[PDB]
Amino acid sequence: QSMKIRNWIKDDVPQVSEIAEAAMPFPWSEKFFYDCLKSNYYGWVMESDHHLVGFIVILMQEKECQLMNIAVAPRYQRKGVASQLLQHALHYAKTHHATRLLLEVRKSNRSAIEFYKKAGGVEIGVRKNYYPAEKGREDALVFNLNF
Ligand SMILES: CC(C)(COP(=O)(O)OP(=O)(O)OC[C@H]1O[C@@H](n2cnc3c(N)ncnc32)[C@H](O)[C@@H]1OP(=O)(O)O)[C@@H](O)C(=O)NCCC(=O)NCCS
Repeated sequence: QSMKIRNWIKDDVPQVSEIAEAAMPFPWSEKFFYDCLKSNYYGWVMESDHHLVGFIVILMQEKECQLMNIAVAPRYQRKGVASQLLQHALHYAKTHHATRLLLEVRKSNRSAIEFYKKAGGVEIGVRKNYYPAEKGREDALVFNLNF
């Protein structure tokens, strides 16, 4: 019943990448998660049942914030894990003078879309043919969350 939330560290990347492989359509490589270890990128992980079950990564840029990725292992979904991770991330962003969280997500990524909408996210635009798809390209929906 213990649950731990903390900033992520380089040792977390293999499990984070495993969560991505399990949960995210078109998942980031292990090397993509090293890529946002660098400055202005901030991450958190949740530990439940003695292992990592979800992570969230934001980018602080200009005066506002971008949600780069959020994912929860499928066996731990629909229990509030992402909700808690997002709350922790938004507390950090709000303390660092941000008020709007940007998310870009594949049009077909239903779960991330419905999650963000129930957190207060609002669609503000579409980037057509923004992601590579198995054939052709896939639109990105663009959401804003005020906080
Ligand atoms: C989106 C995601 C992180 C949600 O994680 P989670 O821990 O299950 O989310 P929560 O339990 O905190 O969600 C909260 C509310 O979101 C809504 N919702 C969440 N997932 C949903 C889904 N798959 N389908 C429909 N509604 C959903 C629910 O209304 C949920 O509230 P409830 O549990 O009271 O029913 C998870 O589906 C995931 O990892 N998806 C793939 C990740 C991804 O694609 N990342 C890249 C784009 S950011």
